[PDB]
Amino acid sequence: KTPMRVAVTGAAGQICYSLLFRIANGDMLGKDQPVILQLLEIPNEKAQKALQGVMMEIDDCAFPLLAGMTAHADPMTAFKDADVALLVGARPRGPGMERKDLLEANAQIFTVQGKAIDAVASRNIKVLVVGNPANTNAYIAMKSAPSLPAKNFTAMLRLDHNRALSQIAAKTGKPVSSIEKLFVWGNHSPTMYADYRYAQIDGASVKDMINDDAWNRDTFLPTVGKRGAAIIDARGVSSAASAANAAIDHIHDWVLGTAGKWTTMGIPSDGSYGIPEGVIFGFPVTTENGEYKIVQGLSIDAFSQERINVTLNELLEEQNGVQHLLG
Amino acid sequence: KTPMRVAVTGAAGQICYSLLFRIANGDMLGKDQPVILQLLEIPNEKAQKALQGVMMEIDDCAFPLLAGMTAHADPMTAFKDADVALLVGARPRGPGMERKDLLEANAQIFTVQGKAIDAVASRNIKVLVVGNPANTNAYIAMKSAPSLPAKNFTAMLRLDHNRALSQIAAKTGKPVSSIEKLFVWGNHSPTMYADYRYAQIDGASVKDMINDDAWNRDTFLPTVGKRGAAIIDARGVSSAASAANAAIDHIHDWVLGTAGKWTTMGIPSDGSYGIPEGVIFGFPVTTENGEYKIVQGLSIDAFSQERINVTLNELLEEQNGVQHLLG
Repeated sequence: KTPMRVAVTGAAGQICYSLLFRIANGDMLGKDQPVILQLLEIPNEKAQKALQGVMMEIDDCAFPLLAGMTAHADPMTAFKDADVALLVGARPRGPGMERKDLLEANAQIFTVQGKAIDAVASRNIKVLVVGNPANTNAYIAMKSAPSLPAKNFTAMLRLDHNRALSQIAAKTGKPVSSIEKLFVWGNHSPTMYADYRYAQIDGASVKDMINDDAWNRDTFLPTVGKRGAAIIDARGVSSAASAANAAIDHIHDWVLGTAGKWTTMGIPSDGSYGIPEGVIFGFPVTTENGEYKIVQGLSIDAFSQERINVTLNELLEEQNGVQHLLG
Repeated sequence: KTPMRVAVTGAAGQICYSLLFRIANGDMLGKDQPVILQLLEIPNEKAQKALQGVMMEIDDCAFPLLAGMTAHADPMTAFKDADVALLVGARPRGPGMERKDLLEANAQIFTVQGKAIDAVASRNIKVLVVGNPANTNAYIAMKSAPSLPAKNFTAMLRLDHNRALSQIAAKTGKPVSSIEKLFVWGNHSPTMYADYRYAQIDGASVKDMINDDAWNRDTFLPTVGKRGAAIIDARGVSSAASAANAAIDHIHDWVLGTAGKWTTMGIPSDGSYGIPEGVIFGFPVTTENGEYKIVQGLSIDAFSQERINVTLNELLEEQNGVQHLLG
């Protein structure tokens, strides 16, 4: 079938080094789906040279699905006719930088890329923001592309979801693939709320299987919440490969469908569960025919409401902080 | 079906960081083949801690095929009942080191691992050496495991093969997947000899398509031969992801079969083409039912013989240099 154009930012960086080869291998859109990679990196000579090196390696893998690949230094050319965009590049938190500095630096990046997508990308492009802060960066991009459907701007909560999935499998001693109805609410940050209240393994309640709410509060939540730091502590560097895997999972499920299984996606709120409309938030969803649908009717107990409030508050503080660049 | 135990060395290193996730994803042995990873790193605290971090990331990917995973600091436990072994870890060429120093350091590593495989691995384990010098390291391991079939010790020439494949596709403007009968002779080094004399695209001679022997000699050969250096020059670091891809290709084709297609494998010479028996050398082969078979009857012209002689000479110099550690 006809190749899909996939645009990827921060292409010479770490996450992309684990990401690009798997996309070219057919992991993201299917084994029968040819892809054209439109790679973007900052204009700097060193970065462009490094991108040239990554491209050489991809060619050296002899991937049959790779129908084309081009390098860019301008988002306007990189996003041209793109069917899917993975916004990985972002400004990391450097020395001396306060929260307001990080928010502004990223807002300047995402308003530009959002405008570029609005101008040249496919009219129904699917966008996934991976670069931190993911939810807020996705919101900025979305707000910056008024001619495009807001529902098409998503943020990656799939890494938090997969990490929660692995802690549950470990605790219950059950295969990670047998867990159903687990999902995460909120921000892709330590304030995320992995909700195991509806999760089931072979039809049995996970919550009842564990039968220990203290584990949930003092062990499960904090471990998943601080997992990225644990990896940096052990490896010395960030969790590139698992973040890349989660991005592939996100697009794969969005495009190919979950067949009834629930998953987590950071999406623009339509007001469900009392989340203000427009806020990019992690919600439990099912997907089909390239569209997602929020799972309705879940009960929100006192504990859940307080957790949801904390993560929503963090997202609102971030939004307030970039509002001025969205004039 | 029953899970296969895959042992991998230098597991906290770069090549492995691109390799492990793809093995766990089912890329190497099939999508219906569960795997158990037995990972080895040197005993040092920093290395073992980093290995713990990589393992955390793999868990965080929630791979359904991963039936188990253990970390080791001793080859004797790492190779236990291993069905396949990927010897990635090796001693890199550091400052002050002469060729004899590099050869000895690696010989000390591979005699130990070869003995360990001989003692505890599956009686029919398949071994692939990726760590440099690959051909010689494979030879040392093979010589160190007398109770195991010598034909089961192989070296990775698949990266040189894939790189040659990409240069031909680029030159002819034809899809990399349409090229048949291309292969590489010799050492996994710049003395390798990519042979395009039998290569065909849709039934047409590649050699005749290009119709320029000077390109072959002064452009094709040197480019493929120095490709790794070109990548280091561009990226600042080695070609980890494409080397990992070639390793997967090597095992995948060996185990699942090439269905008549020719590929390159560094194997112990049985004397074919006048290559001394026992020398691990790149030969064109076809594979089926987990076994390889050297393609016979190829013509070796004057140019080919001189190239074969150069690469064979390099391999013999290396062998002479480690012979004393094989007492």
